[PDB]
Amino acid sequence: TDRLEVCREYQRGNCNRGENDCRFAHPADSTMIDTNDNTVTVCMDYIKGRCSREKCKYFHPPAHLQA
RNA sequence: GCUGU
RNA sequence: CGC
RNA sequence: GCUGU
Ligand SMILES: [Zn+2]
Ligand SMILES: [Zn+2]
Repeated sequence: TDRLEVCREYQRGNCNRGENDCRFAHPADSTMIDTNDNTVTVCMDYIKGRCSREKCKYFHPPAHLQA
């Protein structure tokens, strides 16, 4: 559960659904995208409510993208 | 740099 | 979010 | 049971 696929329409500035209603990740630009399968690394601490980093390297998925 | 019960 |  | 460019 540590990888999520990025929204292509978000990446080309084009998501009419918006982050809340989109089934794909809308990550921050500082988060590294694996260009081979267009995914981002999920913050596993965040899934458990235990990420306290001021600037985390990984994606914090909204609840609708999880479990 | 986290993922393991 | 062209398979 | 359809929603996705
Ligand atoms: Zn989107
Ligand atoms: Zn985090």
